[PDB]
Amino acid sequence: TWALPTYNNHLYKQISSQSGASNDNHYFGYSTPWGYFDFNRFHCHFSPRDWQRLINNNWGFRPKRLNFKLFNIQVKEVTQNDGTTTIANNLTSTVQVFTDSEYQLPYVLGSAHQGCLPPFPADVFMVPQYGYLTLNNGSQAVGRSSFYCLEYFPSQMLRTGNNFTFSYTFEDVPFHSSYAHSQS
Amino acid sequence: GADGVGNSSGNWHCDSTWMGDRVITTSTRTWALPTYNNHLYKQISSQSGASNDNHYFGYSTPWGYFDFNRFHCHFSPRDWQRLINNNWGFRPKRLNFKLFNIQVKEVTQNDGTTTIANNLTSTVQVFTDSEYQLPYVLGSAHQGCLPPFPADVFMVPQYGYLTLNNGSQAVGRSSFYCLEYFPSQMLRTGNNFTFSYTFEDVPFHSSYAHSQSLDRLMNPLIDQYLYYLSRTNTPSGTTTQSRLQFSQAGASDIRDQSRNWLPGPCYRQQRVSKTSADNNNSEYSWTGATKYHLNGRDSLVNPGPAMASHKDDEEKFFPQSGVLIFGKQGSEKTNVDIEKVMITDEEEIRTTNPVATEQYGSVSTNLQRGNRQAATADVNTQGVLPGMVWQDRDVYLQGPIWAKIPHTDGHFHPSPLMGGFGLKHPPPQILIKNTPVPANPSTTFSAAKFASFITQYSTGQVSVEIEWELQKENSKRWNPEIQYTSNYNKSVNVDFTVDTNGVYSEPRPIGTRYLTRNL
Amino acid sequence: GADGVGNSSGNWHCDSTWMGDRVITTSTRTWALPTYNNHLYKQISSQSGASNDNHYFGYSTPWGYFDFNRFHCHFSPRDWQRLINNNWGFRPKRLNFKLFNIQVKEVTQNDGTTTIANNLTSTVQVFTDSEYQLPYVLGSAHQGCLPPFPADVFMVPQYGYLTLNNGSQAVGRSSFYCLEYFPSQMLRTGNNFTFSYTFEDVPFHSSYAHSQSLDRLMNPLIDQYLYYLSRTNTPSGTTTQSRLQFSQAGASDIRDQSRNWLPGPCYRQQRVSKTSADNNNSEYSWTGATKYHLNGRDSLVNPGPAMASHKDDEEKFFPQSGVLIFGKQGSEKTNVDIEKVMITDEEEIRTTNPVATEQYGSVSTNLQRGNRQAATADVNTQGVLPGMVWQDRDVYLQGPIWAKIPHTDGHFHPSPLMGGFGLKHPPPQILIKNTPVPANPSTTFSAAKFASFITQYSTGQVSVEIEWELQKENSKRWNPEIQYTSNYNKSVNVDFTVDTNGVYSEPRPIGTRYLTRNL
Amino acid sequence: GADGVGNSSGNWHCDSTWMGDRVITTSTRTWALPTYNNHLYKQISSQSGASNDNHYFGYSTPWGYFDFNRFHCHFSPRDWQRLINNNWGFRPKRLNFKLFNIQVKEVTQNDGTTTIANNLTSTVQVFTDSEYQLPYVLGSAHQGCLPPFPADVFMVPQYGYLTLNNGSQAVGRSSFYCLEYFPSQMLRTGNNFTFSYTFEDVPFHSSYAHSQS
Repeated sequence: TWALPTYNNHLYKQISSQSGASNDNHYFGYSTPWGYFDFNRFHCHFSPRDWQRLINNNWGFRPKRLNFKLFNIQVKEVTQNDGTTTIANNLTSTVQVFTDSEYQLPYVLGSAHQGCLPPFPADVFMVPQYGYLTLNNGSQAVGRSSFYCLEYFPSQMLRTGNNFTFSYTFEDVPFHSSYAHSQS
Repeated sequence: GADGVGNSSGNWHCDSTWMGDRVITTSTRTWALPTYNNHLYKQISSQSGASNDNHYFGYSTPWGYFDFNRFHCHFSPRDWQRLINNNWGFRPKRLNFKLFNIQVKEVTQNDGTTTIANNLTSTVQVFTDSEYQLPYVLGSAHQGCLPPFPADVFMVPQYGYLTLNNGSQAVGRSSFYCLEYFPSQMLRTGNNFTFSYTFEDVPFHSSYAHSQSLDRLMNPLIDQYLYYLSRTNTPSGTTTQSRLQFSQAGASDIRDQSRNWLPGPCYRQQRVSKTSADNNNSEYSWTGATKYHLNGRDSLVNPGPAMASHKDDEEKFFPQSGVLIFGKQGSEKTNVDIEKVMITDEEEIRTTNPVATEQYGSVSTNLQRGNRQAATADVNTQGVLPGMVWQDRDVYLQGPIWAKIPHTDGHFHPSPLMGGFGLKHPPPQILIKNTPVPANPSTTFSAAKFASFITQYSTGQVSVEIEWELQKENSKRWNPEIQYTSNYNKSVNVDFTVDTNGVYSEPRPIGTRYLTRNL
Repeated sequence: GADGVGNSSGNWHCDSTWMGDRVITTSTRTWALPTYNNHLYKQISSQSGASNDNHYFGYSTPWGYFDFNRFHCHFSPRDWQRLINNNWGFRPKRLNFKLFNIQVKEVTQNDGTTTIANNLTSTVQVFTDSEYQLPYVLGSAHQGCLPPFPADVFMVPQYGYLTLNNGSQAVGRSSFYCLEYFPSQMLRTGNNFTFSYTFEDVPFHSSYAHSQSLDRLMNPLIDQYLYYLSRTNTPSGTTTQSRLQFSQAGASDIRDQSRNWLPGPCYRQQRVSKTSADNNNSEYSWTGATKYHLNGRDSLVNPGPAMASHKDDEEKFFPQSGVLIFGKQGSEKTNVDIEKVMITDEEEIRTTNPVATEQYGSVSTNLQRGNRQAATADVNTQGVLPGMVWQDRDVYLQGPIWAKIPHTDGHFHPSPLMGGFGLKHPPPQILIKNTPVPANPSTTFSAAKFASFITQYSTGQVSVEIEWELQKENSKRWNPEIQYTSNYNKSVNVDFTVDTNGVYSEPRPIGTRYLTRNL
Repeated sequence: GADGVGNSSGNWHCDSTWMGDRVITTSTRTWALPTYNNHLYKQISSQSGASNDNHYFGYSTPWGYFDFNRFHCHFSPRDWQRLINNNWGFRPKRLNFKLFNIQVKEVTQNDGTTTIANNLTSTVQVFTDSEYQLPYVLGSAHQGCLPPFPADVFMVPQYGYLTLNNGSQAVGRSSFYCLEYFPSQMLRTGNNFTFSYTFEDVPFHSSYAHSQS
């Protein structure tokens, strides 16, 4: 179960390294209002016991295909007037989702950031904010540096009572080796 | 489920129909489900210093559960009387379960007022394990039943369990179950839930009482052809000498006759009286109890084995724990007077099961000789022996219908000791919870567990229908039976009825054993 | 059999294959069979003066027999681990048996040298009773198994039996069986023998341990609706008076709650400690034993009924006979120190079976009154009562697989008391002998029994294949299980392996109970 | 196998044939197999004080093994010359293996003389793992090859292996293999053994030298 805030007040911003910094620490890039889902860690998929018919009983494993689904979407509006905050359904509001699948965007996943689906099924988590980096010189951009507007892709707009799905097939990959050697 | 917010997801069904052989009952109640434990699991255990008997370790969950396991849910006081007066036994066959008309409410407690409003898009999720993978709590006779009276509304009780401990500490073998880890079914307003279930074959419960005691099976008119040893010595001159005489047992000898059978087993109880003057002055409650000893701690046997409560013409005495006890209307939890409790009576089983407050019999302790004299001793505990018959404990009106037989390499006569029907695959536990709805997260990203949720609860109607199988009676008894009757004298309040303030109450326990059978 | 002296009658098969549900094992060993008793029967009996308990009467025969009945024959230490870690139970289904590559040798002991040579025309004869007409010796856990390690060679043990006696003398009912009086099959070099067998249906052995103790079955969060008697008296003024109060049992009362079940039966044992300082100084071995008395003589119950060995946090104590005990490598027959033996542990059954060194519980001995005070006594022996559940004893790695149920009018829960599978028609005894070859008779005729035979012995290979049925596990336990692990630290010798001199050894007993189940 | 004590279980084949594109070789040798370690397994390890480089831990077995892995077994000095002079490369494709004419002898060492005689009913058992479940010793260039010269007779070398150690001591992960625990085939006089094998695709060995640096 997830909760998605609005980030950056619905707008893009360029970000970069802060003033004086080591030449190693300079960066240049952008942050976006969009969020993203990350299931890439194992503990999302396997429970501690399910992990044990795997590692004790087997010499290797690999993924094959996966599914993804969203559902039971509901949007809430909030009123902060005075010292109290009232929250109420907005029934006609939308939430829009897409999957690039042509690998046209900078690919952030795989850098081992936070924002995973929790290891324990009863926890609730925010969706992390999306952003990226591009070629720089110091804290300044270079002519080759690229800027991507996520609004510029086809997406799917969802209200309460609309769901989203897609499925995916892993390319052939070698088994991971869960054995240890008995000979040096 | 089906259709809309405005369309209703089910009708109210509460009825009973009597077909002759197989009979059907139905009921519907209204429930309300809170959020428990702020949407999170917690381990619980015994509190600090406690007796070695009282230590425990376990978990409590946000999930609730439904319990229909008591009879009074299913049967009304009158429907209970086309059963117990008219029949020699009954058993369950199959049941249905349904939920419908679900609606979820959110509450705002600001200031001194609390506003409550519909949350139309919120969900409630339900599942039934049915593979018996969870710890099975039902059958321990807890509170939280569907009410006996159809117009009452009840909360759903919270779910939790216990596991192996050492003192207040866990052991490596101890298990932890996350209920989120099962497939369930998420329901909104205008969605309904159903499943159906079939009882495994089980013997009829015996609603008869015996018309013959096991000690008298035989014709008084005719003597036996067997001999028993009657006189051990005879007078010779001034003083007796040893001479063995034998006799055949007649109607004057009925004490001495040969028999093919023996009474059931006993595990003995302490006796107390309802008259306060006969009872000793001291605290013998825990010290004078009958107990069993398992893994270094002691537990009372509260029902214990099935045994008659009292002998003939003593109605004043009952076993210390040996009987079931029900509270009257509005009785409190602790330290309450005898006038508040209702004590059940186990009597009609006098004819087979021995009395709980006395020994099974006497047995010879030594070998006699010329200069030694025969010696015997009382046997206060007897296990089962070949050629031993008995009866089980009565179900009454309100009490356990069934229990789950533990999964083990061996067991003997699984009928459970509170009463009712032992089942290897009983009706599965139904579990229900409110789906958490988070509230207003911060603008910047943070990885932390949410402590803040919308405060909400849900309610709806539940329904249960069970099919029962009946066993009729062919009796050649000439004279009339004993029937369950309401007293016809005038009174301020009618039994099994609301009072002037509208609280339904049950005056007395009602068992199933009236009609008589020959042994 | 088939073919020639030069052709081989069978291949070596030792393997294990794992199919999922059903699983199959195979092994092959090499044996040598001496001639016993100089080709003749002899009666044997107890020797002169002996205790009345030690008298026996019977016969010894020239015949040998094969025993595969121990697990370690069939399963290797690693194959044992795709079983006990991964499964909730297993049982046998069907087996095969084969003999082949038989060769007979004659020996000449003249002077100080012994020459050995083939005798090609000699025979060896084999049969399997399969009608259960002989006394059934197997299942008494004798020596003479197929070795645990496939490269070892073993003798075949001699066959014999016992019969009713009075003292050291026979009784008219005593029976004498001549094994020559059965049809058998005579085999020479290049002849083979086979038969196959099918196990009768038997319950799976339980390789799970329980995650719930029988004393805790229920929800800690919710109170019961039943009442128990809590306080027996109340202070009135300066001194107490008799007043009966009642209570409902909660999580603080867990000692006092009502239950549907009781623990298994016990027959009590004496307790000793592995630390030599705690034990009394005297000889209590035979005097302090638990025994049964049959026909005027006394026998120890060595395994006894199945009961837990110790309570929580006492690992130092074990029942006197109540456990199985295995010797380490090369241990001797008599008067050997504790460091040489391996003592098994029965613990995981704490949750149902009571501890073997303590009483079952307490029971009320008397009727109270005003001037009498309640009295109780310990019950050290309990038979089976209705509503009683328990577990059986574990098989471990090396020990009895099966036993033959005696043929009798009645029996209760036939699972045998050492462990394993009770069978009414177990695998039949295989019997084998060397055919006598006479030597050089006199020229003139004489009627006398031959005292002179060629001295010879035989050898070959035997094979066994059993099919097993497995029961997989569906567990929703979130956290990890307990598994059987070898220690990863460095050591001089690897467990379950040859040493530098080539003697295979087994470090410790290994039971089947690791994976956990809910009660 | 087949037939009798008097019948022979196989002919002597040692030859080489040259077909052009592919080519085929054959050889036959005579062997003798002792009993090793008195029919029993033993663990072996490094001896007392030794350099940290020289420590080892392992096992020795009664079993023997055949090694044809050297070229000179297969090719004669002249057959080696229609290969290296005439060709730019060669690779193996498939092979056969056979045992036959097995006979077992028992010996009596009493006094100062030793008599040797046939034991006709004794067996010898053989297997090929082919699932690669055992430690694979071959390829370490040990002794015990089939001789280069066809008229020589050779013993079969003893089999053994090594496993993880710490110093001269074993580690919990160290493995122990019992060769009795495999299916094998028991052979007497007048029984024979065969199997055939197919090489996976492999590049030709380069027998050329370059004419340009």
